[PDB]
Amino acid sequence: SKVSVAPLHLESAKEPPLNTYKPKEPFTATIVSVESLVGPKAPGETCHIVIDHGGNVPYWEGQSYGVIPPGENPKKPGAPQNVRLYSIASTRYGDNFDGRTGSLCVRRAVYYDPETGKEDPSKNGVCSNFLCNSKPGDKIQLTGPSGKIMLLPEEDPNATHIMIATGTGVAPFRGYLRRMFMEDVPNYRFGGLAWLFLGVANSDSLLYDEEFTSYLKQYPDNFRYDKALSREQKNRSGGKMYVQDKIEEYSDEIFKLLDGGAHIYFCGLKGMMPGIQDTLKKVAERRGESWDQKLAQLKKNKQWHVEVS
Ligand SMILES: Cc1cc2nc3c(=O)[nH]c(=O)nc-3n(C[C@H](O)[C@H](O)[C@H](O)COP(=O)(O)OP(=O)(O)OC[C@H]3O[C@@H](n4cnc5c(N)ncnc54)[C@H](O)[C@@H]3O)c2cc1C
Ligand SMILES: NC(=O)c1ccc[n+]([C@@H]2O[C@H](COP(=O)([O-])OP(=O)(O)OC[C@H]3O[C@@H](n4cnc5c(N)ncnc54)[C@H](OP(=O)(O)O)[C@@H]3O)[C@@H](O)[C@H]2O)c1
Ligand SMILES: [Mg+2]
Repeated sequence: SKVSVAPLHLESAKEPPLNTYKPKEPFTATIVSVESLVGPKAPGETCHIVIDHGGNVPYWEGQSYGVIPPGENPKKPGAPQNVRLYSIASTRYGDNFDGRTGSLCVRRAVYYDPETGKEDPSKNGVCSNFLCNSKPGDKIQLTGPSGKIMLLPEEDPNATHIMIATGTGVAPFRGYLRRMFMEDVPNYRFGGLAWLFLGVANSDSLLYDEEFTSYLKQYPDNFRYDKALSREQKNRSGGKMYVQDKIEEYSDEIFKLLDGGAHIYFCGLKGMMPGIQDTLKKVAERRGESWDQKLAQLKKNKQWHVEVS
């Protein structure tokens, strides 16, 4: 059954925490663990980082933490590095169910020369590699939390939530789904439909697949899960199979859910949104509907939630 979480007072706040810690005085958190989430055929390493904030930096699902990697800002000598934001991949209780830790899902940004394929570590992403190189006991300068776009609307505990993720964009949805299905949260008993669409390069690049597959077996009437493996599958037009192609496979069901009030969420690569828009426009046209008018209504009704970068 559902996992006991503590402390219940994390349910008491009526507003999300925002900017509890600021860049000039970050919170010095401590790494609990770092593990790779991916197999040897993944095009790069994505890691899961558990950070002990001690209950000092609580957050709500869908928010981000800022991380200030060590060193000086290259474009401002004597200045600290700029904050990098990471969508929190844990619930407010965290992976130890105690309100003391939060987790990040971090893709290492690695530079390869486009001609020779030669790596150049000096051009690798600073914060992503800092995080995935971290070890238990290391310190992390945390800021935030921040963000409200991806807060989970809980007013209707039987709402429908359609979650579209590419890569580490799955992060907020891991938190949503743990709150919906895994944790014993007495004041939020989810009885709606949660539908996760996840796009990753191949099977080895799947993130948290065992957890999501477990929800299919535990909550078959409340959870659906579809994957787009871009380098393992092709769409009906011959392109790499992307999440928008999976959305198209369920176009009638998704449109009906949207018409019925479903929330739809997009997180991950900003480049997926033009493709999604094109697909939804095409679906709508085949149904004799205007996607522009439908999207305008979804936005007006606060059903449309996008955080991509
Ligand atoms: C709200 C929000 C949430 C986010 N959530 C997540 C998340 O959950 N997980 C996640 O992985 N990311 C997420 N990101 C992205 C994250 O904030 C960082 O931008 C990302 O990790 C890269 O930061 P970095 O410090 O590693 O790279 P940076 O050091 O900022 O470098 C940026 C890029 O430039 C490249 N680069 C550097 N120097 C050169 C050069 N000379 N020539 C060519 N290229 C170069 C690097 O390889 C890298 O790809 C999020 C972003 C936002 C805005
Ligand atoms: N809140 C936020 O804003 C937030 C949170 C988390 C992550 N992010 C961002 O989300 C991105 C996740 O990237 P990642 O490195 O984890 O993923 P990735 O491996 O680069 O891509 C994930 C999947 O998306 C596919 N993809 C590429 N272009 C696409 C398109 N135009 N439409 C649909 N799918 C497409 C990729 O396929 P191919 O590579 O095979 O084309 C891959 O299968 C990062 O840029 C990260 O910074 C943002
Ligand atoms: Mg795997």
